[PDB]
Amino acid sequence: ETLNGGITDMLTELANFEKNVSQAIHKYNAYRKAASVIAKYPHKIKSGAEAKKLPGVGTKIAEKIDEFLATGKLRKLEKIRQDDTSSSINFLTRVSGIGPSAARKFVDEGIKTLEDLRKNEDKLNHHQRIGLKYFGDFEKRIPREEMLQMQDIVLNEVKKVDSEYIATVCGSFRRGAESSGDMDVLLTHPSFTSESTKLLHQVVEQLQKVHFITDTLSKGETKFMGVCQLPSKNEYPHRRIDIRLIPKDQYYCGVLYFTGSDIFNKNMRAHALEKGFTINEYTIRPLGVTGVAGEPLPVDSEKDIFDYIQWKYREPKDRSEHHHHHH
DNA sequence: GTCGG
DNA sequence: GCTGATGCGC
DNA sequence: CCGACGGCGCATCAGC
Ligand SMILES: Nc1nc(=O)n([C@@H]2CS[C@H](COP(=O)(O)OP(=O)(O)OP(=O)(O)O)O2)cc1F
Ligand SMILES: [Mn+2]
Ligand SMILES: [Mn+2]
Ligand SMILES: [Mn+2]
Ligand SMILES: [Mn+2]
Ligand SMILES: [Mn+2]
Ligand SMILES: [Mn+2]
Ligand code: NA
Ligand code: NA
Ligand code: NA
Ligand code: NA
Repeated sequence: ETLNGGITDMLTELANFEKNVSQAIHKYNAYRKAASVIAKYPHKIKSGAEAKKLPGVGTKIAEKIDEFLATGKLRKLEKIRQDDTSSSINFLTRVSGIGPSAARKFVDEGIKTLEDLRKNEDKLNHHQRIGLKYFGDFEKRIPREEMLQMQDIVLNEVKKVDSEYIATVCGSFRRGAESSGDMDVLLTHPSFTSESTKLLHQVVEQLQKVHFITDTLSKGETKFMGVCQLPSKNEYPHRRIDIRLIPKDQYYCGVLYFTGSDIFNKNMRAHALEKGFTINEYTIRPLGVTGVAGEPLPVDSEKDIFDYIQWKYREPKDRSEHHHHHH
């Protein structure tokens, strides 16, 4: 199935360990980068040397690849898997609301299992209460077929609140994925621009009023994080939904951001820094001589952003990650 | 952990 | 109130 | 203790 899959899984496992157990956020990103680059490499890897040529594979990862190529495993990962404290910390971070820091506190207080975690609800904040409540459903992927029915509801209900709203389903759906992990809804309204001043609320209560949104993780004036569910013919899993209100006049920088992937975005924002610019979901600005962002540059399309940084435009579908296959 | 300066 | 970290997530 | 690594919304606490 997956060309070099053994290696990329290995590197993914290490990344997760550095993040969740070591709290080494930059080592985590080194391994992710490594995993991404190898996955998109179109040849089989014969050695750590070969791999090392790829940007973001260095000495220590080559070594590991050698070890893995030679033995079909990695001793560093055997020791880690066996370490039950590492394994429970890792596990707890898969609940939404719990990161490396809380997962560690919980495990050092004898909370190690799903069963233990439910026993100690009173220890959890609201966000964690809800991620635990839907832990199972949130592990499932969303078929594009079901994404369409959700778009239909979201779009219809936005129009019914105020037809001047425009709602756009971004994330992995806009990239054409046949399944998505969540639903990312990007929202504009002409009253909200970068120079103006309860636009997101209305939409959320409307979506709750017709019982599509079922819970709330967090909510502010511009970003809503919650749970949703299709009505049953006769039940559908609950699902994560992200609703983002961005300023009407910065739609392109915002839709670029909200389309992802995550890895595409940090690579893009990294390539810009070396060219001399800084990008966020609102603007692309030139970095001053002192690394200080200057005034925003004009953007009339997604391609204008790529253009400023001397990148070839890439349609949404080519902003996903890929892997390659062996026979 | 990698890169680069 | 304000600012500024830290934790968490996308 | 070579240093930067993407960038920021929401929740919370700390120090003023
Ligand atoms: N680290 C991240 N940086 C980003 O810019 N993003 C952006 C913000 S919103 C857009 C989509 O994020 P999601 O986490 O919903 O990821 P996705 O839709 O690509 O993937 P999925 O199908 O939701 O698993 O990507 C996400 C990150 F995780
Ligand atoms: Mn495949
Ligand atoms: Mn294989
Ligand atoms: Mn490739
Ligand atoms: Mn205890
Ligand atoms: Mn998504
Ligand atoms: Mn999302
Ligand atoms: Na390299
Ligand atoms: Na988590
Ligand atoms: Na308790
Ligand atoms: Na459920």
